[PDB]
Amino acid sequence: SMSKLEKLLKERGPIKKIGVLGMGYVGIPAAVLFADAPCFEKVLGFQRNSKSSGYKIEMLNRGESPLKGEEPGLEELIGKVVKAGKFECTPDFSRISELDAVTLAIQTPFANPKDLEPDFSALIDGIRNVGKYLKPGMLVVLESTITPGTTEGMAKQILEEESGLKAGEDFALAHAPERVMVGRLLKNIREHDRIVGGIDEASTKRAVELYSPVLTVGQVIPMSATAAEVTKTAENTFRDLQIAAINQLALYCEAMGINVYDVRTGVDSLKGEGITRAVLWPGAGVGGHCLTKDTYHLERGVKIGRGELDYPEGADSIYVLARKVNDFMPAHMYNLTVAALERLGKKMDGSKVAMLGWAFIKDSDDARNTPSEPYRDLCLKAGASVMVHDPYVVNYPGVEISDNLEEVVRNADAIVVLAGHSAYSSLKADWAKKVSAKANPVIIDGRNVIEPDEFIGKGFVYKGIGREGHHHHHH
Amino acid sequence: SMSKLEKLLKERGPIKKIGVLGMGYVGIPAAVLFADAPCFEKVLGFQRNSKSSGYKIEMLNRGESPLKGEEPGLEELIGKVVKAGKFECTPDFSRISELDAVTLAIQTPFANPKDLEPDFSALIDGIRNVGKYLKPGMLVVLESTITPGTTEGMAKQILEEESGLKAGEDFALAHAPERVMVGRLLKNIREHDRIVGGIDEASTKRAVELYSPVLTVGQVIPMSATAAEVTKTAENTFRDLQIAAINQLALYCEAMGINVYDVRTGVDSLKGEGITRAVLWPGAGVGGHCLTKDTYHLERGVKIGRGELDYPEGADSIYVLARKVNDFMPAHMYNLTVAALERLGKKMDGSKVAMLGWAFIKDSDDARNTPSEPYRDLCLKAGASVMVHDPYVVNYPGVEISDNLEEVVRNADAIVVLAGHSAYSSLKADWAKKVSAKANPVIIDGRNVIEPDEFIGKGFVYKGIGREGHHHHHH
Repeated sequence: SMSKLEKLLKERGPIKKIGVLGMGYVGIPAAVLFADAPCFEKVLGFQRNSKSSGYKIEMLNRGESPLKGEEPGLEELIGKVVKAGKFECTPDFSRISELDAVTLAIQTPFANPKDLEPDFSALIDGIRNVGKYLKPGMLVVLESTITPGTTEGMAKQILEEESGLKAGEDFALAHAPERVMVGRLLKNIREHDRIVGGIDEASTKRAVELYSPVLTVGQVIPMSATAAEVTKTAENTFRDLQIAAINQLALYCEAMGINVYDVRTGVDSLKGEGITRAVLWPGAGVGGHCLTKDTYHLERGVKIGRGELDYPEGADSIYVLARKVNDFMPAHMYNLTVAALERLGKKMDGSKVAMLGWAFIKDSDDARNTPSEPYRDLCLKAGASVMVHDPYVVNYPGVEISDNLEEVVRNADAIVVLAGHSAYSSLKADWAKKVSAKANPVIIDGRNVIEPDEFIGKGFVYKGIGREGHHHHHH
Repeated sequence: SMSKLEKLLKERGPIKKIGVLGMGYVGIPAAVLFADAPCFEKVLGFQRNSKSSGYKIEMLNRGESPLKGEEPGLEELIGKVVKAGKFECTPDFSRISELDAVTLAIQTPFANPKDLEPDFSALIDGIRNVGKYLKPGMLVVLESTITPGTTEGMAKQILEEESGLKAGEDFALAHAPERVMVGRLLKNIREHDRIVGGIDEASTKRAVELYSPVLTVGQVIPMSATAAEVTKTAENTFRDLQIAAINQLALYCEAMGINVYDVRTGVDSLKGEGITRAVLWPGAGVGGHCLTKDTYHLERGVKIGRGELDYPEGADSIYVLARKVNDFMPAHMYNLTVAALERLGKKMDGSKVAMLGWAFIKDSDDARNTPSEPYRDLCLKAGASVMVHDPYVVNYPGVEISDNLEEVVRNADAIVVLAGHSAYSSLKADWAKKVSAKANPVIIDGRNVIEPDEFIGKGFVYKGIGREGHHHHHH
């Protein structure tokens, strides 16, 4: 026998009419990709006539991207689709009642780099609106990043509050997280696998049907709604633990006086699917939101659903431990620099520190949740002047970034490399010795961009993360 | 500006006469690979008349090997090298004196009762013999698997006490471990990159020369001796950690009623390199020597030297807590089997358990530290009777294992799978149901070989590591 949802869905036929709420970095390529598909009729992108965002309706309704910025193929694609009557931007949210599938791709901000919980108000709004206008036989996919259990929890509860209908009876609900990078938007979508999880089999197939058409090389990875949200968190939690594994090897190697890079490359010689080890690079910390928060969401997720967990006792989980080792890396950089100044008898209080790197990703502009900030704070509290350099980061809240190397390195007692920028990989000992003066300048390298022998030979007191065996060198 | 050792070395010239001590599974291929390398002149292999092993002298000198057929080039390699007069086995250790380099490739087997350190007695006997006949400018290489700190610690003390000369001044000292397996000896040594670590740069470079000519495809990875020793522990540690990682996610997935394998395939859709999370497979536990013991070696290792470890306050080494996750899995298997009997109103006591699988690798004959042992022990204490099956493992000490599945499974309350043997992947629901007799027989899967729906539909009560969402199945 067929269940109630299955009847309704086969009774709808296929998906012809798609709606995308959230006209930002992620919902625009989505809506437009949906619309560029042969087998779909219209897609409606929903955007309220805000004084902040109303201009998106007119920019988009004419084939133009409201964003920053160039994003290869994007402007072009929107144009392609606006012309054919297959894409329209609207503030009329009561449309939605006319759709087969509705998707929510609303940005999920964060107040301050305020620890764990992003702000969801914009998203919950989208969901209320969906619920207000939701009809039986509709497919609703949450595409925003959400914390495990949101689909089966609140998202379901408000969607059912608003409509009087039941998820998995009157309508389908799924989650399809969008793993995506600005710059490579359209084709990352196109080219890699999409995770798709409904609250039931009926909902996951209805979604497979949504996402299949947009893919050229990517496949859909079908699963449950919760399994999908946990996949987002787990992918970050695991990369985090990989980083914390080598950071810890780095610390172990320093105490043993050996080079972590040689141990790393020995480990790395083990190749093969299910064999590798997949060893990452050690460094001066971990920045971003995902890598620094997703284990807490996975752990909160275990807690919120009150399923029965057995685990060794009541302690910390390796993931939490990974968070803490990774979090310690800035203070470790600092102990290194204090140690380096000590070899000369030089304090900190009233030292100049030239910090090289605010962003934490090589040749990039995001300093969000930067390991550089906890480091700056330790230097400032201990009594040092600090000047900061980064050739990409433009304007950061209440901290001065100079683009002028040299202005930054002038009179510096210590030069501290926190970001693996290309510019720092071309930093020559000669120049740094001559612009900082001093007589023994200190250089602390947290990103494997300094060749130690060049600097040591130049009068520098060198330290490097995980370095032998370099750190107790003669000057 | 040349060092003393460097001079002796340039004055001795290129390596021409090589010695291998340890005519065992590894030292015979090694010695015999060296002797085949044009560029080397003559290799000596060193054997006592250990009544028991005395014979190898004469066997080898006719051109023959030991037990079980190897890389069926081994005997032909010996024949070739012996015929060309480039290899000879001798009981006369005094001839170490005649050599440019000597290698210690002595089985470091034990044990016998296992853990925590190997039985180095034969190894240390060899080093003594080496020390005893050591001459200035010779190179000594540890090829046997050792623990961090052995080369710079006891290996050199013995070498130094016996000879009365100094390592890194009078003679060169290195560590070149191999990862090798029987049946694959010749190509492992040739195609596997070879970690070679000297106690100083001079010994490293001398040792690279010893090993470059037998590599064909493999490459030499040069580092410090101590870094070499750490490399092998780090490879097991990092693997052990990847296992504790998924095992852990499996516990979390159980709590959330979701499938670990969907999470895992989701995660694994991120493709490397430097990107892959290289996700392994969760299970009933970790066995072996290396994987279970190495991280205790790193731990001790971090503390043997002069050097301060900077680590966050309170702590727990990530690796130490990997060992505990993985040590827990037998107890987790046990809780799942108890839980499955609860569903029926049965208790471990008085119930019969059929252990399918005593080895821990899919189709292996070895149960060195089987996670099946602590599991078997939990059942026996709770008052259950136990029958153990395994197609391969014969003669476990003080523990009786059986060939025939039927007798093991007949009348059993719980069927519990701990090795992924192929026999268990072919296990069909009907058969286990009837042989167990029962009505609602219990099957618990530690190795992802049992298809849940087949067994659930046939009346079973099912549990598998990290299984949804199959474990709360109506039966």
